[PDB]
Amino acid sequence: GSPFADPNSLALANVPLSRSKRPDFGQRRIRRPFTVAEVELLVEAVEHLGTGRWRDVKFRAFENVHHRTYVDLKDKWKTLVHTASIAPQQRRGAPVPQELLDRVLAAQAYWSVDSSGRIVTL
Repeated sequence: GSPFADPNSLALANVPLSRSKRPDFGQRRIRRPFTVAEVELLVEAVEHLGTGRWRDVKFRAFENVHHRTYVDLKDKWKTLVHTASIAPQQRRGAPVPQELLDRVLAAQAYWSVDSSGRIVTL
C-alpha cells in the first residue's frame, strides 16, 4: 500500500566550495603637480559634499582663485584617490604627505558605504 506517481523530493544537501579573485590596475594621462594648500582645499571641496553636486565643490573650494572647472576638481580627487589606493610601488605621485592620501581615502570609503577600519576594539 504505497503512493503512486509522486515527486519523490530528495533531502537536498550542500557541498563545500572555495572562491578566488584578482584586483585590477591602470594608468591615467599625465597630470601636473599640486600644492599642499591647493590639494587640501580641493579635497575638502569634494569631501564636504562627498559625492553630490560638483558646483558646490568649485564654490566651496575657492570661488576667487584661478580655479579650473567643477568636473576638473571632482575628477582631480578621484584620480588622486586611485593613485593613493593602488600599490605602494605604483603610488608615485607628487611630493605630498600621507595625510592627503589618508583624508582622500578615508573620506572615499566613508561616503562609499559605511566606513574604513573595523579593526580597533576599545
